[PDB]
Amino acid sequence: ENSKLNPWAVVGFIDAEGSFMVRVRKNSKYKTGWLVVAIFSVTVDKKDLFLLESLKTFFGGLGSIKKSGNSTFSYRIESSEQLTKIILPFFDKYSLITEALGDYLLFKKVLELMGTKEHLTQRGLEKIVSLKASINKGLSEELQAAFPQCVPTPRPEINNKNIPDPFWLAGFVSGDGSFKSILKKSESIKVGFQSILVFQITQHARDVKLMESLISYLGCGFIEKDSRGPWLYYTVTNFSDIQGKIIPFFHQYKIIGSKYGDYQDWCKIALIMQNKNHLTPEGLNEIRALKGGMNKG
DNA sequence: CGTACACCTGATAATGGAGGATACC
DNA sequence: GGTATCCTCCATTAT
DNA sequence: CAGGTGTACG
Ligand SMILES: [Mg+2]
Ligand SMILES: [Mg+2]
Ligand SMILES: [Mg+2]
Repeated sequence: ENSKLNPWAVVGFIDAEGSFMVRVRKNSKYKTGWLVVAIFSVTVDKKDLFLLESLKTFFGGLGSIKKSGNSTFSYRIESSEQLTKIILPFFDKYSLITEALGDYLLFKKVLELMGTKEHLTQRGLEKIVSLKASINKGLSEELQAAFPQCVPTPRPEINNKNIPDPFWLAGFVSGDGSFKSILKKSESIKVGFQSILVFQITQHARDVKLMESLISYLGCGFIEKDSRGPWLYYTVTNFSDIQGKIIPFFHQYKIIGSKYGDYQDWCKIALIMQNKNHLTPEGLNEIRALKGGMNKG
């Protein structure tokens, strides 16, 4: 387990796992008829709770860490004042690079409006609803019916987004990457199974450009599409690239969260493979046991 | 024998919401 | 009253 | 996120 936090790592992690949300709830007690709330949220498996704790401390002890689902916890900041004072200045200096950036810049604009209390104003609210419409899944049915006049504000959409620091990658992969160990059944290998190591990152196709630039950035790998939908894998299967490129990279720029343990086990598997012990029965069982302990606690 | 890119599919916690209660001015 | 935050729970799909 | 397979190639 690893919870040392660096700004760029946090940004990578938030690009992987965070959400910038705007809620506009109907409620007769508010003059406009609507309550406007802005929320910054990161949800993880409960095995990474310690990571949410380091994140809270990273952001000045602000926010709340709460049970989200069956085996997950949420870290959330929902105080307008608090979002403006620390969250915005952080992400203005250390900018997101995925499509999450677009949600961020919209979310930032609603906060600018909330800062001058324009959300408590009919025209202010309409402008916020226009913003909400281009954030995440956009307008609810109830909001669309309540403001059927409103033109979504254009989704900003950046240009060549280029990996800003090695720690960014560290954080990003700590969220949406994986270090895979496979045992493939083989008829040519004496021992009956091929030990294969795979480094992989998964992301929605809308971030194809970023995904493609990982091939230059790391000097290896390739992209594939999931035939079942819009979802891309950056993948390294070449064991020379794993040892010469990926393993050294994440030895310097460290995985955060419980996935650090997994990278460490994956490395041990790579050592057994380096020494060629994976083609003996004992080395194969060593990998099976390292393989089964992985992603646990 | 052994490896590696192209292709395949399962699991489930995230992704991104929601509703009700209460604090605060 | 008006407004701002806390607290608990969830269905579909990006991991 | 994660576990596999088919098969060309040295
Ligand atoms: Mg993600
Ligand atoms: Mg994750
Ligand atoms: Mg998951």
